[PDB]
Amino acid sequence: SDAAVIVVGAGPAGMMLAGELRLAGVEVVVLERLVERTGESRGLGFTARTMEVFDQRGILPRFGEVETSTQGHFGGLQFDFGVLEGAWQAAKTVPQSVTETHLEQWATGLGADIRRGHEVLSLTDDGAGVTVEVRGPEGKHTLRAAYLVGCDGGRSSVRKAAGFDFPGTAATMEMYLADIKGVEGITRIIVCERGTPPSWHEVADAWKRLTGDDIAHAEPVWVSAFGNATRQVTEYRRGRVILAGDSAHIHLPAGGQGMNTSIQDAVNLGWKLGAVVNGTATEELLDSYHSERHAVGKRLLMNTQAQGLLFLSGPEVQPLRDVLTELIQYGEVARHLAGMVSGLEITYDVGTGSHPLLGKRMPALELTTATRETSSTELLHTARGVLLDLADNPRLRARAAAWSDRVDIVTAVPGEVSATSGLRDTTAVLIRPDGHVAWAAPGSHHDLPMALERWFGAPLTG
Amino acid sequence: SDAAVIVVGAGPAGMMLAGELRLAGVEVVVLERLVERTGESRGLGFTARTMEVFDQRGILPRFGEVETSTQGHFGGLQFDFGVLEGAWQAAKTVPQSVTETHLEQWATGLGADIRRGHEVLSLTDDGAGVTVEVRGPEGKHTLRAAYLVGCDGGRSSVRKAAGFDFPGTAATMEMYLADIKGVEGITRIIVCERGTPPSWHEVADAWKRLTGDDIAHAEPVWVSAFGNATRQVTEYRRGRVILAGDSAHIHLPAGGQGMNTSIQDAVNLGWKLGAVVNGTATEELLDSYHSERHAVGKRLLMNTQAQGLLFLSGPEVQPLRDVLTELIQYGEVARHLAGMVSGLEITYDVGTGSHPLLGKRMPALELTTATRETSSTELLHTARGVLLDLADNPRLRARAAAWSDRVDIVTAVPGEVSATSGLRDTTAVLIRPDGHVAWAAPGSHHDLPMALERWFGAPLTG
Ligand SMILES: Cc1cc2nc3c(=O)[nH]c(=O)nc-3n(C[C@H](O)[C@H](O)[C@H](O)COP(=O)(O)OP(=O)(O)OC[C@H]3O[C@@H](n4cnc5c(N)ncnc54)[C@H](O)[C@@H]3O)c2cc1C
Ligand SMILES: Cc1cc2nc3c(=O)[nH]c(=O)nc-3n(C[C@H](O)[C@H](O)[C@H](O)COP(=O)(O)OP(=O)(O)OC[C@H]3O[C@@H](n4cnc5c(N)ncnc54)[C@H](O)[C@@H]3O)c2cc1C
Ligand SMILES: [Cl-]
Ligand SMILES: [Cl-]
Ligand SMILES: [Cl-]
Ligand SMILES: [Cl-]
Repeated sequence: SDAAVIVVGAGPAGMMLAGELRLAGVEVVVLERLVERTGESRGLGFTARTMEVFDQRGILPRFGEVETSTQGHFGGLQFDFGVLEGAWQAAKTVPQSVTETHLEQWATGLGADIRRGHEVLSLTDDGAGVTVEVRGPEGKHTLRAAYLVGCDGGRSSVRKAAGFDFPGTAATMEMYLADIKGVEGITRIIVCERGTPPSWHEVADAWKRLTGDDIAHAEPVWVSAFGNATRQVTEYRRGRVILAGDSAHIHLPAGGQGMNTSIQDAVNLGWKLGAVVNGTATEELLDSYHSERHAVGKRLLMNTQAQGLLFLSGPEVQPLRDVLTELIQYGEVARHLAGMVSGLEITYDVGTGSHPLLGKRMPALELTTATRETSSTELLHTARGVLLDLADNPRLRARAAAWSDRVDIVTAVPGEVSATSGLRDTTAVLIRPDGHVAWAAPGSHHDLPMALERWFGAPLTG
Repeated sequence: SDAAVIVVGAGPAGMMLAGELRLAGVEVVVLERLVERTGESRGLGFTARTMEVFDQRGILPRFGEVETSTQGHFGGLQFDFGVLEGAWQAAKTVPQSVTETHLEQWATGLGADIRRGHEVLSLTDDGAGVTVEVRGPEGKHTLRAAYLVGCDGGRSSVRKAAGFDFPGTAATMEMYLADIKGVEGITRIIVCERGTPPSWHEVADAWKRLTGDDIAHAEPVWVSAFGNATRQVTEYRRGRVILAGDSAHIHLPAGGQGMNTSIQDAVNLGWKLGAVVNGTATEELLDSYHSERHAVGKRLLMNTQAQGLLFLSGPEVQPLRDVLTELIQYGEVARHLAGMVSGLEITYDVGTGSHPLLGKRMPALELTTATRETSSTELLHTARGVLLDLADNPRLRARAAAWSDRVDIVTAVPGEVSATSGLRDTTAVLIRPDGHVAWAAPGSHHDLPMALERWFGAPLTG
């Protein structure tokens, strides 16, 4: 009947979060209404940043060999992401349900208590905790935790119940998709017909009219409908209730962004909520999940709507495609768009300074220490802070030592770095558990103890 | 009853063309149905390239002091054109009718025979000439010329009569504009209301609903309606019949492009048609007006429709504005868009080579010769070819001399040039009468006699 945190939903947000919470030592119970995984695999593949956030927790061997691609697009306009370092890491084909499967197995292995066939019906936040009414296999009962995170999808029960505001615009049309056998081991169709208002046969009629080709004879594996409703909560947290994934942001599924943003909500949240449970941090840390991820979510609605207009509008939008195509020929444009599609652009407010990596993801950096060959990616496996002492400076090691219960201080000779990476001439980096750079030397206005304090809390009492 | 060329229309296309034809020594008769200039001034200002094509004919003193601005925009998104060299030359406020007035006076001074209150009713092209039925002050009569150029506006009588194909898309909505006194020497309004189907009072109703402010009490100077019909002729010439201006391309009036493109159609055409009349060139030269200017016209429909979508669509297009705004922060994007709005981007196919100016406009270049201080702009005043011998190379002077009846060969020490201008390390430039670079050394694949031949025709018989 207890846990430190209750997570509602075992989609990719919920499973990632459960795992992250376990890495922070948190007792976590996940509540999922479905008895089994649906096996749909509506999304295909994942972004280079998602691949990186899997990698930094050692999750990748679970997938085996993964096909990658630099061939991306923005609203249908094709171009090469190769122009942006690290964009090569995008997984091309993995179905959503395989990804979910691995994250479930990962999080379960770490000790997450996942209760399937348990539906959350209602909830009460009373300042000291959250209590949920749940229907399980045994019928109605209650559970209680310090915190409750709604990872329960587009039509979130938690969002509805805790009184979150969810402004934005209602659905305007309807698309269709189908898993089908016959003509071209089943191939997918993408049915986006002109002017469909908000049986599988109608899905055929929508294909014969759009392309001229007849397919009313195909075996229907999966058939589904979806909108272009675009909404985001004004608050990611109301007291002891938190949201991550679709529960916080819905949009047209354009340019492969939803699962990726939701998994990455969970990666921002886990370590922060864990610090809070463990008592090493205050709710100030917790607020940075709202500000950081509301900002990201806002950008996701922009991204997907902008692509949707380019994809779904008639020939009237062609002059815009044409202009944008011309712009895409410029390196800076290509990279900007690749930055946005990949998620590699993501930059949190961590204070000012000239260091080009502040607030951005720490890119993969090879490291030789005194006792081992390792990498920044490797050192992130346990979801602790990582301070890289790149120029054998022992003063640095002593300034940070009061946070060494929470931050690994690593002295290493760094590998070769690219001009564009941001790592040239860098003598030190403080990396947050989610991989984001809190501070670097030289070129941070804020000092190292401020950064350590801001993300990890009070120093140890000597 | 005769002339070498008959021009139909004394809008800015017709007046510029008349002038250009006079500079080539051509007997030109302009036929204009209106008795006086309407005085509307629907367009305000003109582009930096228009300013340059006026400048290169010494037309500018007619305007006196002209206010210029680097503050431009693309579909409402404001930014600084200063990033592109020469974009500063955009005239900010001059009304269309002042500009027309000066071009009329300029062309009349050069000997253009302009017949006002003469309307073209019909025409016949019979392989050796064109004959028009015209109603004048004396009633119906006929005129004949070697060529006929329709510069007769959006609803072109010439285009209709000579059987030009005019594909594209019909008008979709309707806007309004008004010259008005009262609140804020009369100020203009811009009325673009949501969902108006294809009296001045309705123009007031369209202002009170759009802004919330009431103005049903204002004195109506000028009041007009216009569409977003977007069409372009597939042929700029059918035999001995030619089109320039709106007669060839109609579009939404977005981002100040129409008059500018039409004046510039006339600048491309005049010298070519003149060479043809004078017998120094063949109809091959004349075809390059079609190819060069159809291409430009096609780009104009793209430009204006793309801006219109950004201007006139609801909030649904805001994510696109936002993305585009972000892109505009990049120099290359800013310049590209400035290139397109200013017209400075315009580049004709003149053959290949590495020289960065091939086919582009020759930028203003100061020149010291043996007998005078001058400029490339100055040398273009008489609409002849100009070959700049920038490194005292007498072999060059002799290779071109067989075209010196048609091409001024000028030996000069060039002034300081910018890195981005395209003139660094350039030893020679062949400039066409419209200001476009046909050939330059080093870095042209084609040789100088080929270029001379292609634009000026047969060499002189020694
Ligand atoms: C056609 C289509 C294509 C897509 N393609 C892509 C793509 O290419 N790339 C991409 O990144 N994203 C894509 N998405 C979005 C993606 O599918 C993600 O699942 C979604 O964006 C985020 O998942 P989530 O974990 O937050 O929520 P969900 O995946 O919706 O999971 C929420 C879970 O909560 C459970 N639940 C709900 N209510 C309760 C309750 N009261 N009690 C207990 N449990 C509950 C549900 O059963 C569900 O399993 C696509 C979506 C669609 C429709
Ligand atoms: C509201 C508005 C704002 C605009 N703003 C701008 C702007 O900011 N910048 C810009 O560059 N452009 C702008 N334009 C376009 C611009 O007004 C130009 O005049 C047009 O783009 C090109 O002019 P033209 O000489 O080809 O034809 P026109 O100006 O239409 O002149 C054609 C002439 O032919 C005459 N004619 C027609 N039929 C016959 C016949 N049978 N016989 C004899 N004569 C005939 C007509 O009387 C007319 O004078 C705007 C247009 C509108 C409506
Ligand atoms: Cl998506
Ligand atoms: Cl090792
Ligand atoms: Cl225009
Ligand atoms: Cl002089």
